[PDB]
Amino acid sequence: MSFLLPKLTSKKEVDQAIKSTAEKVLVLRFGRDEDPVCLQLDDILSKTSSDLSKMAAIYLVDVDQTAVYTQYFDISYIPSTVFFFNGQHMKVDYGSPDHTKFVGSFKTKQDFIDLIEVIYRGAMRGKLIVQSPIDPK
Repeated sequence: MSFLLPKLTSKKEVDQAIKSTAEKVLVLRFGRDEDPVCLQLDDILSKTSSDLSKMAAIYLVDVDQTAVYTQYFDISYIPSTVFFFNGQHMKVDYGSPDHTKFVGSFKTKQDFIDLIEVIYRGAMRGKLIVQSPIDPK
């Protein structure tokens, strides 16, 4: 049963999601619904959101419609996904120098599910930085 990922449309809405959301990892996908690679990611985000309801809330954000945040996260490539937890911007080690955001899509649906667990636990255990259990794509 497909699920329609919510959408934040303005700076304000994104602020609210960051404050509102609690105890779960806020997943903010900055991109464009139309974009191909974004389409690939959203599918993965769609087919896993349900199974992740317990520890993650996912939203899609248009990079054109919310430039301040796009700028604030220093986003240049799309899709770019940022993770938050109870208001805290979470850092993930993946591999590259930018621990601030995951750039691109995931090889599989399991990757993302895995990454989310690492974040959830690390975050639940009071950490602010965690290591990626996977690889990009």
